[PDB]
Amino acid sequence: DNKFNKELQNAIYEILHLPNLNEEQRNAFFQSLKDDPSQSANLLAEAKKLNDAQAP
Amino acid sequence: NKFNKEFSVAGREIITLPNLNDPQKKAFVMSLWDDPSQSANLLAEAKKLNDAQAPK
Repeated sequence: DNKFNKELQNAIYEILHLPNLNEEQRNAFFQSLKDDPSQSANLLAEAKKLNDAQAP
Repeated sequence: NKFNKEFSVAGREIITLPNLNDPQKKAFVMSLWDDPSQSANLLAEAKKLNDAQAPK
């Protein structure tokens, strides 16, 4: 099934857009995605929770 | 240092090309993700495409 690649591309693309991450946080999410791409939906939700809590 | 800097910088430059559409931005970002050493060629290609899709 395509859910795996589809979910991985979504996580990479959205984390790239999250405005309230810093570069070290963004790159840490990117490296986790490379290390375990099966976790991409959870990593996206971590990144988005984190991005929302860091909003101005 | 940063094992993801070349992807992160080029990906940020891809998505800000205002005349590319969403499927195009997504395809260059996934090419960079898989092949960050091609970042300068992929950016050149993305920029060429962007300016060919401007109204002028």
